[PDB]
Amino acid sequence: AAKALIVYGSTTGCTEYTAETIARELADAGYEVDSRDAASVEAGGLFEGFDLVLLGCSTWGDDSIELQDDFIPLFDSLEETGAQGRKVACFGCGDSSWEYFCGAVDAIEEKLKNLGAEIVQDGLRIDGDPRAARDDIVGWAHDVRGAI
Ligand SMILES: Cc1cc2nc3c(=O)[nH]c(=O)nc-3n(C[C@H](O)[C@H](O)[C@H](O)COP(=O)(O)O)c2cc1C
Repeated sequence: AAKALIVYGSTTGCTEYTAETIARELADAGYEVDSRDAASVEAGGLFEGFDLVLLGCSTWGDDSIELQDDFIPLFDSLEETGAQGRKVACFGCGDSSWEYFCGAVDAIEEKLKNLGAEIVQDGLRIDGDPRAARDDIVGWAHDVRGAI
């Protein structure tokens, strides 16, 4: 009955597997889940019709914090997605060898807050292998549902 959208930007598959794991948790709890690669979406009205939106994005950049490339157009047009009043939470893969660990998650959360979204949980930051972190991912999904 409640509808969740998960949109992920992933280049090596880490954030995509994380998104799949979240989608299964939410669907087992009774949500209808639509999980979309950011490469396939357009920003205008993207969040319309959804009760919960989860945004996943890995972090990149040779010497600066950059978002995963398929997520950049969505971030640049986040003001047109329908985020005002929307229950959101963010997740992403990264590598703690880097100073700005999952820094894309911070950038997306900051812009969502300016846009009036309701961030329902602190962002999930996956370091290294996501299958190794599966219990952390499922637990975070449970906590997001519990904060609605
Ligand atoms: C050039 C480069 C820069 C990166 N910069 C960061 C970074 O600043 N912070 C971070 O947490 N991870 C950084 N990473 C690591 C990745 O985000 C990590 O490999 C991640 O697992 C990719 O997730 P994805 O498969 O979902 O795209 C960097 C990786 C590369 C190759």
